[PDB]
Amino acid sequence: MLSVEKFRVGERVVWIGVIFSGRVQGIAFAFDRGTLMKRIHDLAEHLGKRGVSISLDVQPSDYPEKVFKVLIGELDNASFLRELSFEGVTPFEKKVYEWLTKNVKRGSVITYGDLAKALNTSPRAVGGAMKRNPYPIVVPCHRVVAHDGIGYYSSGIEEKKFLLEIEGV
Repeated sequence: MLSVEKFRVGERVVWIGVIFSGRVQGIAFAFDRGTLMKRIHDLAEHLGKRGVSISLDVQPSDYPEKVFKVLIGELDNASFLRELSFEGVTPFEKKVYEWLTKNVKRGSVITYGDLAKALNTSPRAVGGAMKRNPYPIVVPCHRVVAHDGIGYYSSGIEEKKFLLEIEGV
């Protein structure tokens, strides 16, 4: 199932889409509904290639609002972990996502290199996992930056900057 909702943050508008079936399967966000739908489709295609069964029929749910509460800091990232299904996520990816969520706090950042060192892995493996994160916002991959710049983000540089700004970075 899919739930889509628009939220206002001052003069900006943020659209949040949540794919779910029992527990959360995927999350996407954007500043306009058309972009949101393209990201939802890209995410469904990726999860479907990993064997996850997805239905995009639109249904009401409180998931979008819960995700918005994490975004604005009303709910901490780690408290949302129990809502995630981890369907289509490899054991390695899950390990990275959980460490990041429990240890990289709101208001702070970490470089790809430092995250890799903390998990005994390579910066390229961590980069691959961040690109594939099906749970943006809640699994805070926007807090992972380059040592000399903002770094990449699968959902847009402006989106990454917006999230960092909101968190006080």
